[PDB]
Amino acid sequence: NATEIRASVGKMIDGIGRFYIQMCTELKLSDYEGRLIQNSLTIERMVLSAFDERRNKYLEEHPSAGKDPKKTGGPIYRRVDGKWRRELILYDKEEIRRIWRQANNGDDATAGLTHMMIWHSNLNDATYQRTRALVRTGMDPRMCSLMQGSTLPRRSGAAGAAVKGVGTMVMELIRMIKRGINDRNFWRGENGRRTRIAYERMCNILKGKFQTAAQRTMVDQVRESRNPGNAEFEDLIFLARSALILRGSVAHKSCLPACVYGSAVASGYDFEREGYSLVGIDPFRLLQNSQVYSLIRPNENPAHKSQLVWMACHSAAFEDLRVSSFIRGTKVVPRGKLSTRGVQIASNENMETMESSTLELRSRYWAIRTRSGGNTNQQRASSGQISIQPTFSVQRNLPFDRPTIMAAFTGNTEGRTSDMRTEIIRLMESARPEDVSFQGRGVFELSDEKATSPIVPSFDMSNEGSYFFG
Amino acid sequence: NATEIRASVGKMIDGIGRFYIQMCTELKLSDYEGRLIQNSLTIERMVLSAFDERRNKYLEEHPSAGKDPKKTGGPIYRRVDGKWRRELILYDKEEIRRIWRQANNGDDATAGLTHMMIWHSNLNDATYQRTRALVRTGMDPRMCSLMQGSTLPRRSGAAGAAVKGVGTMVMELIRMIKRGINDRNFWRGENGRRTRIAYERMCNILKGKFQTAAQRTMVDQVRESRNPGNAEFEDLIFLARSALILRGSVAHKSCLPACVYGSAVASGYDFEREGYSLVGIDPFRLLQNSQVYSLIRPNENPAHKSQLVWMACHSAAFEDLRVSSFIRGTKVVPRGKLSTRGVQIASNENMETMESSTLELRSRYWAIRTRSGGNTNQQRGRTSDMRTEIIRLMESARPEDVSFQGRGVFELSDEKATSPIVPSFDMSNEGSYFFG
Amino acid sequence: NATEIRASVGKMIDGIGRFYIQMCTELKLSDYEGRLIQNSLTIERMVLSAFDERRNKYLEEHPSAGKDPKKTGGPIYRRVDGKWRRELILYDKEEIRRIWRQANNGDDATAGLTHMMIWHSNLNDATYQRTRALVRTGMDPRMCSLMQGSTLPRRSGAAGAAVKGVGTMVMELIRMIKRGINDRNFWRGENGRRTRIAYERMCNILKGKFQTAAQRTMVDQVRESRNPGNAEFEDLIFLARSALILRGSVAHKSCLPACVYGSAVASGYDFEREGYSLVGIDPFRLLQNSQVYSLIRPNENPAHKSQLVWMACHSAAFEDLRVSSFIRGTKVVPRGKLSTRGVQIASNENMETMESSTLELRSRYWAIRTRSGGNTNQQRGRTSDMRTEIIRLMESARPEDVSFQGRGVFELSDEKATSPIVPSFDMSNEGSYFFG
Amino acid sequence: NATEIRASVGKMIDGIGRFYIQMCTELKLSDYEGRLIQNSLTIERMVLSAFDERRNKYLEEHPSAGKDPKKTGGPIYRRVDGKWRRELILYDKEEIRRIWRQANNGDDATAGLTHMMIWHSNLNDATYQRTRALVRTGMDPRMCSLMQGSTLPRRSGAAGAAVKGVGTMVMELIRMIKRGINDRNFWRGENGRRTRIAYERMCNILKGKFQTAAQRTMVDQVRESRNPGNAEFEDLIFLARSALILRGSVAHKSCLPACVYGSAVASGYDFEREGYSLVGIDPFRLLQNSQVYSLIRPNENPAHKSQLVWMACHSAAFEDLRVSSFIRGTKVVPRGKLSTRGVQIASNENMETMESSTLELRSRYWAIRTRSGGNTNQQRASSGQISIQPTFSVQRNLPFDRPTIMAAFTGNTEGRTSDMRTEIIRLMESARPEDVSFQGRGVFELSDEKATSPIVPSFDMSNEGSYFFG
RNA sequence: UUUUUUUUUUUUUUUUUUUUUUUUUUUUUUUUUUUUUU
RNA sequence: UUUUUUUUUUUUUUUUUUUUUUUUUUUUUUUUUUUUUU
Repeated sequence: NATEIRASVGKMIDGIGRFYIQMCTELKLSDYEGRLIQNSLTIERMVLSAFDERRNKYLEEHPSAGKDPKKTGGPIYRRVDGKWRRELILYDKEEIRRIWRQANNGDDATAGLTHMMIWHSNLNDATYQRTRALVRTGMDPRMCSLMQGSTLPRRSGAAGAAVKGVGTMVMELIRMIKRGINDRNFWRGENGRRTRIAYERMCNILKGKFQTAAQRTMVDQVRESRNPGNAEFEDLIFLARSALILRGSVAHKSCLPACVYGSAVASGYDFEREGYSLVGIDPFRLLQNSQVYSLIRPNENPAHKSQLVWMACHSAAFEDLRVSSFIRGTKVVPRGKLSTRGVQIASNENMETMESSTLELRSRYWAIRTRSGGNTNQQRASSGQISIQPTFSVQRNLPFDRPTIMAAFTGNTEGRTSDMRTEIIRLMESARPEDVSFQGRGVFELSDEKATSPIVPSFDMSNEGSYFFG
Repeated sequence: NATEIRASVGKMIDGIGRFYIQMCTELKLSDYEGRLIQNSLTIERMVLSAFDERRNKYLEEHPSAGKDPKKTGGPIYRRVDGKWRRELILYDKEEIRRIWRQANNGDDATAGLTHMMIWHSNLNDATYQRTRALVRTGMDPRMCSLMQGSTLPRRSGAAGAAVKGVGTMVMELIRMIKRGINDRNFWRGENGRRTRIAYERMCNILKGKFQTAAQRTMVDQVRESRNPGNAEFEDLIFLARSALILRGSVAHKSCLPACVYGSAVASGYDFEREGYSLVGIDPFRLLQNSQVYSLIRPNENPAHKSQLVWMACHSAAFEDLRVSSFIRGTKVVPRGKLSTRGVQIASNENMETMESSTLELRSRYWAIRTRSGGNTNQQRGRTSDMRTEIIRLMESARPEDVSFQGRGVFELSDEKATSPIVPSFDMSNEGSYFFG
Repeated sequence: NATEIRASVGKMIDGIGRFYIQMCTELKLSDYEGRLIQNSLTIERMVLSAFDERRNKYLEEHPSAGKDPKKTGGPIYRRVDGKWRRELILYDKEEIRRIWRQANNGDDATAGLTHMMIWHSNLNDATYQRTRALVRTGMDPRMCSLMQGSTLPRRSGAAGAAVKGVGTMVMELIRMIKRGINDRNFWRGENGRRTRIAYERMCNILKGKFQTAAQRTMVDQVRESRNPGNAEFEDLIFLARSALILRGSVAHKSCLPACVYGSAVASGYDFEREGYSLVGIDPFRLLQNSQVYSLIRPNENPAHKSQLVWMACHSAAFEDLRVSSFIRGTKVVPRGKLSTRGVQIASNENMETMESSTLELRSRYWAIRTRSGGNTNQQRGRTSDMRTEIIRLMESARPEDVSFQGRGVFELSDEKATSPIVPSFDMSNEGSYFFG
Repeated sequence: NATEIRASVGKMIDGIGRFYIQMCTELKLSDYEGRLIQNSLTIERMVLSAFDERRNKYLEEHPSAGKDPKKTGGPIYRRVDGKWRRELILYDKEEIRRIWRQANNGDDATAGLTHMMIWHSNLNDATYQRTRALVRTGMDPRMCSLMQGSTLPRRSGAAGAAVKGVGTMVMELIRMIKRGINDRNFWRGENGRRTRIAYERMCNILKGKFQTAAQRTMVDQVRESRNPGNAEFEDLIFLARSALILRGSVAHKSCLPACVYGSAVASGYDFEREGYSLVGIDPFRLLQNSQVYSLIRPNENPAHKSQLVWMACHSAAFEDLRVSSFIRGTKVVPRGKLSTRGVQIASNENMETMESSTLELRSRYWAIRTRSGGNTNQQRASSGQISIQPTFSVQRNLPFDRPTIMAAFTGNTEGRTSDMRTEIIRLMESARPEDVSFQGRGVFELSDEKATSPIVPSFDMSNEGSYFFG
C-alpha cells in the first residue's frame, strides 16, 4: 500500500512546516525575512549541529574553538528600511531539541533530519564539487558526475544511504582502506570489528545500488579480501569507471527550501488529509505558488541564481542541460559561464553591497524521477536459448551451444577482478552514445494530475553541450 | 490395452465439443464468431476460474477487487457488419458448473480441465517466457528452453505433471526453499508436514522425468537434507544445467483450440466410435479440414500469426526451427524478427484498428511426439562427486550426435505408420534457436 | 617470573583478610564468633549478591520476592552464654561495595571474588552433587565425578574457567543447545551472535582443558555444525564418556575459609613480604596453626564434619579416598555412611539443639596439586570415526596403569621439595569411590 | 502460577453446579429427589450421549435400535408419598446442547465433560472390572488392579489421558494390534496413517506415565517395529507385568456426584472467589457438609453402599484397604464379602422393593493424592561414581570401573526386548514387600488448612488383607 | 605471564525426584446382573 | 494401465525489468572563496 507512506511523509513535512512557523514566531522576523533562504540555511546547520549526537559527544570531551560550549555560528540576516545587517546570534542546542520534540508530537523526527541533510548535500553538489579530495585519493577529476550526496556523513539512515552516489561510496571506502594501510588497524579488537561491519554495510548498499550482474559479482568478490591492501584500490577504481557507464540505480529525493514548507503549512494546506508524495507532482506544484527571496551580490545576477536554486531544489545539477531547459522552458546556462558565486555568504563580506530580490521557480512541465537506470546500458553477454527440446520424434541432431556450456560450468571460487574487467571492456565497447533510454515514459504537463498523456520531446540543436562542468 | 484409453479420450473430447456447441447456442454468436480464438480463450479462463476450487475458497473469504462476487472479466468480441466490438459480459461460475455437469453426462470432467490448462500453458510458453522470475530466483536467462508448462499451477493431476518442464519444477522448488529460508516454516505443524509431502511428490515427479542413473541418484541424495538451506540451491542449479544436455523425458500433450473440437463434434464426427489418440495422427488430421479465424492488429501480419498459432497448438516453440519448417513445408521465422505481438488483446486497445482474418494450419507432413530423450544419452557423499561425472558426460557430449534412430517423418496419406522419409538439412546455420 | 604472581596473590589475600578484620570490627562479634564458618558463608553470599552486577541489573527491573530492594538473607549466628541465636540482619549492597573498595586500596578485587565463588563451588561439590539436573538433561548418573565447579556461573573469568569441570561445561552447553532447539533462537540478531560468541569461548576452554589430540580434533569438528541439533547432543555425550577416562587437565584452586585468612592477617603475617602461593605448601601450613569453630546438629558427629570441611577446603571430594586418608593419616569415611548432613543450616531448624565445637584440619603430609593428567595417557568426516579410536583407547586403558611418575608425597618439615616418601597401599578394596 | 488454574476449575465447577440447578428447575423434582445419585447418573449418560459427536455422526447414518432418532433411555426416578416410580422420559440432545452453551457463558465446556466421563470411569472401576475382556485378549486375570480408567473412550483429552491406567492402554493397544493382524490394515492409505498417529500418541502417553528409564527405553524400542505382529504382544505383556511393580505415575482426579456440586453452588458458595483445587482439601470439605440420598435393594445394606460410594467418589477402589479405613476411621469391607450389588439399577427390577436412604461420606482425615510413584520401587542398576579425578599429584593408580565402562559404550541400535527383560527380572528380585514409600508425607487432620503438621499412621493388625479383589 | 559482560518468572524448608499444559469421525454390539457364552 | 487438495495482500494496460523498508560514538580540521597549498 502507498497511502500509509503518503500519510507518514505528510505528517513529517507538516511537523517541519510547523517548526518553521514557530521559528518565525520566536525570531520576531518580518514576512519578507521569513522567505529568505539564508535564514533557513543557517537554522538548518543549527539543526544538524543539534542532532549530531556523535559530534556532540566528541565536542563535550573536546572544549576548543574558544567560546563553543553548546552554541555555533548563527548569522541571522535582518532588514532595516531596505538595508541589510547580520547578527551573530548564538543558540544553544537543547531548547531547540525540545522545540523539535514538541513540533513532531513527542517524536524525534530523525527522518526529517535525513531529508534536510540530503537537501544540504543536494545544494552542495549543485554549487561546489571537490576534485580536491578526488585527487587527494588520486582518482582523476573526470568523474565529478558521481559526487552525488558526497557531503552526507554516515549518521544518515537507509533513506539517506539510497541517494548517496556510487563515487561517494568509493571515496568513503578508499578513506577507510588508506587508514587501514597506514596503520595495522584491522586487529581483533572492537574497533576492527566495527569498521569491518560498517564496511560490509556500505558494500551491500553498493551492490544494491548496481543493476547488472557482472558488477554485483565483482563487488561480491572484492569482499573476499580480508586484508584490504593496494590491489583493491585499483579494483574499485575500475568498478567506479565501469559505473561511469554502467551507472547505479541511485534515487533523487526531492527536498525543498526550509521556507517553502513553512509557507505551505501556514496557509492551512494540511498534507496528511490530501496525501503527499516525494517523487510525484507534489514538490512541483508547491513551487508553482511559492514566493522566495534571496540575497545577491552587486555583481551577481539573479537570473542564473534562480536556475541554480532550481538545481539545488530538484537535484538536477548532474543531469543533461537540455532536459532541464525543456522542463524550465528557458535555456539553462552551464557552470562554465555562470557569472554568479556560491549561495552561502562568506563571513567577511560587507553588507552595503548586498541586495535582496525574488527567485523564479516556475517550470512549464513536470516529470517523474525514478531510481532506475538507462534502457540502453544493458549490453553484456547475450540473450537467447542455449538448449533445445525435441518436440517431434524426428531423427535429427540436438543443437547445443557448447562453448557457453563450458562457460556456465566453472567452480565458483569467488576470486577474480581482471577476468570480469574483460566483460567490463566488452560492454563498454558495446555501449554507444546513441542508445535512447527511458522507453515508455515522457514529460508531462502541469494541468494533468493522474499521468494521463505525455508529450515526447525531441532536440536537434546540434551540440549546445550536455555537460554542466567544463 | 489401448482401446480403453482411446475410448476415454474420445468421450472426453466429445463432451468438450458438445460444451462448445452449447456455448455457441447460448451466446447467440454467428458462425464466423464461433471460429474465433479470442472467444474460446476468454471462455476457458472462465472455465479455470470456475474450477479453481482452491482460489474460489480463497476469494470467498477475500471480497476485494471491487465487483468480484463470482464474476470475472469476460471480454466477448462481436461483429457488426465488418467492424468489431468488445463487451464486458460477466458470467457467474455456478451455472457453468452445472452446464459442464450436464455436458460430461453427470461427471466433473477434471481431465479435460487438465488438458485445457496445459494448452493455455502451451500458448503462454509459445508467446512469452519469464526471465523476470528466472532472475528473480537469480538463475541465468540462458535456460529459457526449460520453461515448458511454467504457467501450470499445482492443482493439475499426474497428466498435468507429466508435461511440466524440468525448469518449471526447479522454479517451483526454489520458491518453496526460499520461503522456508525466509521464515522457520518447517515446524512439526500440519503446514510443515503438508509442504514436506508436496516436496517429495514434486521430487519423485522429477526423478521420474530423468533418464540417466547419475542424476536420479543425486536427486535421491538431495532429498536426504531435512533442512533445505543454501547449498541445495546451487545443488539443484547444477541439476538444472546438467538437464540442459541430460534432458528429462517430458511429454508433449497435443491440445487444440476450443473451436476446433467444437466444429468437429458439430459435424457429427463421433470420436468414441472410431477412437481418438493424443499422440498419433489425430490432432493433425482434424486440423487438415479446420477453419480458424483470428484477430490481428493493423501492423501485425497474419503470416507469422498462423505459425505462432501452430506453435501454440502443437507445443513446438521449444523445438528446432528447421524441423518445424520441414513439417510445415514453409520457413518458420524465429522470434527475433517476428513483426507480431501476443495473441491475447490488451484491455485498453481500441477496436477501429482491429481486423479479423483466417489462419493457416495445414502441414505437409506428420510425426509422432513421444516422451523420450535423444539417442545421444544412450550413445554415452555429496553432490560435487556426482558433479564430476556430470562434467565428464558433458565433455563426452557433442553437438554432432544424431538422435531418434529408427524413426522418421511420415506423409499424410498413410494411416498405419508404414514407410517414412528421412529428412536431411545442409542449409548452413539458419539458426536452430527460437529465442535470440 | 613467579615472584610477581606471588606478590599479587599475597596482596589479594591480605586485602581479603583485612576485609574480614573490618567485618569482625563492624559486626561487634566476639573472638569465638569470628571463627565460625557459618558467618563467613552468609557474608560471602552477601559478597556475591553484591558483585552480581548482572543479577543486580536484572532485579532492579524485577521488584519481587517481597522486601527485596537491595537486601537479602543475612542469618547471623550469635552466642548468649553458651546458647545460640540467629538474627535475620539485612545489609544493603552499596556500603559493602565501598568497604571492599577501601579494602583493596581503591580496586574492585574481582579476582578475589572469583576465588571465593570457586570455594563456594568447592564446598557445594563436596556436600551435594545434582544428578537431578544430570538426568534433567538425560545424562546417566554415573558421571557425578565430573561435576567440579558446577555451581559456578558464567560471570567468573579465566581463573574461574580453569577449575570448572568437563561435565560442568557439558551441562552448560547442553542447556544452550536445548534452548536453541526449543525455539529458533540462532537468528542473525545480536542475541544469536552473543550466544554464538559465548559458545566458541566455552568450546576453546573445553579444547584447552583436554590433552590428547583425538578429542581436541573431534571438539574442533563439533564446532563445524552451524545449527546445533540432536546429533551433537550424543556427540558431546560421547565426548563426556570419553573424558571419563581421557580426563581433561583441570586445575584445583586451594581456597580456604573466610576466617582462616582473617586470623592469619590479624596476627600480622604479611603475605606480600614473604610471598604467597596457591598450589604449594602455603594453604597447608596456614591450616597447621588455624583454629576453626563450627555448628553441629545433636545427631551429627564432629569427626566426619572435620573431614568434610577438609574436603571442601582442599577440593578433594572427587579424589581417591585412600590418598586423602594418607595425607590425613586417618581413615576418611566415604559419603555412603556419613552420619552427617550439609554444612549450611536450614532456615527452619531450631536453635536449642544446635551445638558449637572445634574442627580438625591438621594433616600429617602435604602434596603439590598440579593441573595435569594421569601418566596413563602418555603410556597409551564425522564423530563416529573418531569414536572408533575412542573405543580402542578405552580398551587399551587398564585399571592398573600407575600415574604421576617422578612425584611423591612430602613431609611438613621440608620447605623446598627435597625428598619425598613413596606411598604403597595393599589394603584390598576399601573403596576408592566417594559416592556409592 | 497456580491461581489461574484454581480460577479456571472454579469457573468450570460453578458452571456445572448451575447446570445442575437448572436441571432441577426444569425437571420439577422435589428437594429430596434432587439429592439422588441415580438421577444425576442418567442425566450424565445423557450428557455424554449428547457430546459424543463421533457417535452422533455414526448413528445419524445408522438409524437402528427402533425409536432412536436423537433420544436414548432416561429412567427418571420419582417419589409418590414414600413409594418410588421410574418413568422412561426421552430427551433430545440438541436443547441440552444449548442449555450447556448458556450454562458455561457461551463455551462448550469440554473439560467438564472429561471430568464427568472420568468420574463415570471411576465408578465403573469401583463397581465392576472386566476380566472378560482381559482374557479375551488372553492376559491373565491377576492384573485387575491396572484397569483404572478402562471405560474411558479415546475422545477425552490430555486430562482424561492422564488418569487412564497402564493396563487400559495395554488393552487399547492390543485391540489395535489384533485388528491389524486380522487384516492388512496398515496400508499407505489415510486410515493406516491415522491409526499410526493414534498409536504414537498413545505410546508417548505411555512413556510419559512411567518413571524408570529402562521401561521408557524398551517402550521406545517397541516403537521401532513398523509392522506390529505377535512378538510385540508378549513384549507389551512383559511391559505390563513389569509395571505391576514398576508402576506408572498415574493421576487420581477427584470428581464428585452431580448433586454435590449443585447443592454447593445453590447455597451461594462461589468457587471462583475463594479458589478451587482438584487435589487438595477441596473435595473433602465439600463432602463434610453434603447430604446424599440413594436407592437400595431390600437385601442390600446401606453401610457397604456408603463405603462403595466413597470409593467411587475418591477413586480409592484400587488402593490398600487399611489406608482407606484409616482415613474413614471405620473398617472398609473388601469386595469378597460385600452383600451389595452395583449402584446402577437394572431396567427390569421392580419398584415395590426399592427403598431410599442416606449415605455417609464423612471421613476423619484427609490426604493429598499426587501422581507420583512409591519411594521403594527404584531398585535398578546402581548409584555412585564410576571415575575418579586426581586432586593431589601423587604417584597412584586411577581406579576405573571398567566392566560398567564397556556397558555404557554400546551402539544405540534401538533394538531389543529380552535384554531389558533381564534388568526387569533383576529389579523385581531387588524389590521387596517391605520397602516403605512416600517418605516425608503424612495423613492430615480436617481442622488444618495449610498442611502444617501430619500424624504418622502405623498398622500392626496382622494380615487383614490389602486386596480389594479376592 | 595470562584476565569483571546484561537481555521477558526459579529456590537456603533437606541427601539422588515432583514439579502452565489441551474437543477428531470412518462398513453390526449391549444398562435384563458380579469373573463367561457368544 | 495410470489419476480433482485449501491455508494471513499480486496482475490481462505490453515483449526480457521497476517494484513496505529504517537514529551508533571512539586520541587535532574548516563557512575568509570556484578545481590546490598545506
